[PDB]
Amino acid sequence: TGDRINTVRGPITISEAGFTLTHEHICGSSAGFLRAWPEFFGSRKALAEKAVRGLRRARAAGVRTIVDVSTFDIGRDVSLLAEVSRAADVHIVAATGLWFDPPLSMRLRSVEELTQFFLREIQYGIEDTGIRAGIIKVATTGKATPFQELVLKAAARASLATGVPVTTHTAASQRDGEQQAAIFESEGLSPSRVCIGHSDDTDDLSYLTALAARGYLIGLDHIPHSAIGLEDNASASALLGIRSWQTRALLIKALIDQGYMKQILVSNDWLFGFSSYVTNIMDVMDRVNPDGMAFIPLRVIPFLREKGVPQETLAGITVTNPARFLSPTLRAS
Amino acid sequence: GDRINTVRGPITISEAGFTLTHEHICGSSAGFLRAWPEFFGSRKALAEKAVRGLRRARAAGVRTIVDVSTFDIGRDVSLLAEVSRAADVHIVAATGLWFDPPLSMRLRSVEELTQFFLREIQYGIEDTGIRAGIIKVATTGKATPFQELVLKAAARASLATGVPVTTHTAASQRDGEQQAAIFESEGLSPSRVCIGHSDDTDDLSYLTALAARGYLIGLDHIPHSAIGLEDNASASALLGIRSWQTRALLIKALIDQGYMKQILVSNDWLFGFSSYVTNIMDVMDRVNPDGMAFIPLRVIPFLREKGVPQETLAGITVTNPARFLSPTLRAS
Ligand SMILES: OCCc1ccccc1
Ligand SMILES: OCCc1ccccc1
Ligand SMILES: OCCc1ccccc1
Ligand code: NA
Ligand code: NA
Repeated sequence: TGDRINTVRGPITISEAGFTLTHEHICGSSAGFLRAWPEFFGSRKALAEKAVRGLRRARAAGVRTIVDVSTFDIGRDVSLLAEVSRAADVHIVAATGLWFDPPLSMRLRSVEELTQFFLREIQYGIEDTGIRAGIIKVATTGKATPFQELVLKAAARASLATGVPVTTHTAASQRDGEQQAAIFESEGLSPSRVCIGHSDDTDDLSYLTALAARGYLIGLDHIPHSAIGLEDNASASALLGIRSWQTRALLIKALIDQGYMKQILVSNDWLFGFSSYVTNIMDVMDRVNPDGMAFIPLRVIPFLREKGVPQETLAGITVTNPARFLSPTLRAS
Repeated sequence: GDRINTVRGPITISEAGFTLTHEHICGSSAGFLRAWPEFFGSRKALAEKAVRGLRRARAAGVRTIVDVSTFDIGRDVSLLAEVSRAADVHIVAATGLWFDPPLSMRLRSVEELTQFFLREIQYGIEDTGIRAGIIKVATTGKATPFQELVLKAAARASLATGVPVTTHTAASQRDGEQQAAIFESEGLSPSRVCIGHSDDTDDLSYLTALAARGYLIGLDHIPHSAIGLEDNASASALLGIRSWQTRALLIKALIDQGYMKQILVSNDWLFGFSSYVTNIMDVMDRVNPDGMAFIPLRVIPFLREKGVPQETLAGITVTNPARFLSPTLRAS
């Protein structure tokens, strides 16, 4: 098990991670977008300042590290991550992998080539910065496309060679997690190296627990996502859902109750800029959840405690689980 | 418009000289080159390859090239500026959107896209101050809803700035007709537009009817041929099975029908190409070792041999590009 986690400011020891949000973003965009059209966000400086305010408030609430799951295709700008991390004094773990908007240069690649690209970002550094990714993000939106199966396979190969974990975006509704697990296992990846994300997007407790029993980490990262009260905004309802934050949060207690407290990872899946959706989605979202990344520690944790979840289980979920997941871990020979 | 914007700054119209109007330093994807430069060996190797090729094209008489790589073709203006300076060849950069826009672009309105194109033309690309001198758009058969928005924004940006629009077409499907209709619906003058990849079709009637309306016809795929590589499906699909002589003859055909002033010729070459199968670059380089120098070293002489006069060849390679590139607003 690795003693250090790579962050945008360099390696940190496992104990330095502390309370960690495992699925967040500084900015949800597209490759090259922030640099070619920063004005879409007011300005690069305005976006950085917003991110610094948010990260400082989240830090005030106890968050010590966030995992920015923005891949190349989410328009991840590591320089921006490094700048905000330093200004707000919050650890930020960067990601490699590919989401669902890969451009042609990526979509035409073989599993072997993609493996090399993920390894480059983890081992040598993203772009020419030397900033090394500490996680691999992948995704499916229903049955995987042929390209998506290749990405999952490359992600598994990169994880097996480096020990860095894999985290995913799923259509929880469709039970994407099972197909994802299938692919990963076909590559020999240990389930403990994988977090099946957006799992609170569904009430299927059956699905969730079956994956947990196999060793997978379950990502309940859309807790504050809700279009309740905005049933009239189609784009918003489509993205956020009509289930309440309490409904989603209750899934955490359910999994704990079923005996899988060690496999749960909680997050907000928040961001400070969002260009890969309708214009104005950021504003809508910020009105929905003004606490932003602080929602987890300020609302969710107290809610669960009020529901009977003990202190130690809450601490285990927010500190222990993320540390074990993030610690680079190679499969035993 | 007395000046054309290049990656090294503005040049007078006369300084453009012999110009290739549809080329690329590298055919890629947004952020690709910076994130995975080893795909091309290294950024340095790519730059060096580009400088060698531009120097050879320059030796053959090329003074300027128009790199029609848009944001989504992975245009890296810093690379363009570096190679332009090292080889001493003017390079005109482009704005616009090709056929691989990411979500952040695909979800935008015509109004939003218009401001993005204007940003690139008027103020500068990224934080470099390098201003685009052309707008590139594309369709591959009937336009998608998004492509119609892109074409409309391109026309709006062209009307406000005077910079021309150039396109990628599925020529055999007559895309230029729909493109022209959309452009015309926005009030853009056909003389501000080049319907590209026109040599991909043998339908002279389609080409002369567009010429007749005032559009520029881009015969920019001259050296593209898979003749001899039938066995290579990817190469075949990309380059076609028509010879370079057959395509070059369309230049003569258009001249013979009276449209010499509406012809733009190029090679549609590149030094790196990641937006297709791996190894396509090597295959292409074997097919056409002359690369960008193909037009001046083989096509011009071929046309001359076929009877095209000196003056017409000079007009097509110098005059036409100058007229097209000179920013021109619609009269009031
Ligand atoms: O507008 C400044 C508000 C702010 C102050 C300090 C840290 C986060 C928020
Ligand atoms: O030892 C049990 C402490 C703990 C509880 C919840 C999740 C991880 C660790
Ligand atoms: O008569 C003008 C000379 C000329 C020839 C071909 C194209 C542009 C100009
Ligand atoms: Na590493
Ligand atoms: Na300009």
